[PDB]
Amino acid sequence: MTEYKLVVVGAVGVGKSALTIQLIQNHFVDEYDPTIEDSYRKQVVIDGETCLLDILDTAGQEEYSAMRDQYMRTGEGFLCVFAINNTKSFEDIHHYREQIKRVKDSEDVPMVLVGNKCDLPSRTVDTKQAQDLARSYGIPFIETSAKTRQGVDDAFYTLVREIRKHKE
Ligand SMILES: Nc1nc2c(ncn2[C@@H]2O[C@H](COP(=O)(O)OP(=O)(O)O)[C@@H](O)[C@H]2O)c(=O)[nH]1
Ligand SMILES: [Mg+2]
Repeated sequence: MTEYKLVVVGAVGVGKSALTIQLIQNHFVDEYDPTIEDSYRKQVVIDGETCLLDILDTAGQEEYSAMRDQYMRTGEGFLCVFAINNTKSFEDIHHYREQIKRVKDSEDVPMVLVGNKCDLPSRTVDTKQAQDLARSYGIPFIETSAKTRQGVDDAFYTLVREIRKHKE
C-alpha cells in the first residue's frame, strides 16, 4: 500500500501553494498566506495505479512543527519550483537543490524542476535555460501553470515515477 511523501520547495511567490491546491482540490488560489506550511493528502491513479500522495507544501518560516521535519527528513521526492517570470526565483534554485542534498545526505534524491506560471506572457527564464539547468542536475523539467492546470499532474506524477526508479 504505497504512499508517496512529496515535498514542494522554492522561493516565496513562485506558486508552491497554488500548484498543491490545483492538484489536490482542482481550483486556482489567487492568494494564500506565505506562512501556511501544511500537508495535503489525496488518492490518485498514476499510470493506472492507485496511491496515496502526502504533499508537504513548504513556506520557509521560522515558526516550528514536526511535519516540516518528519517530511524534509523522509520525503521521498522534491519538487523544486521557480516561476518563469521571476529570474530571482530561478537564481535561487541552486540554493534549494543543495538544501535537499544536505537534508538527505545523498546526491541521489528523486527530484523534478518545475517552471510555474507558464500562462503569463512576461517571461524572463526561457525553456532552454531551465532545460540546461535540469540536464546538469540529472532531473526532469516540467512547465506548469497552477492557473490553467497545464503540466500540473505531470509535475507531481513524474516525481512519483522518479521515486519508483529510485527504489530499484
Ligand atoms: N498567473 C499565474 N499565477 C499564479 C500561478 N501560480 C501561482 N500564482 C499566483 O502567484 C502568487 C503566489 O502563489 P503561491 O502559491 O502563494 O506561492 P508560494 O509562495 O510558493 O506558496 C499567488 O497570488 C497565486 O495566485 C500560475 O501558474 N499562473
Ligand atoms: Mg505558501
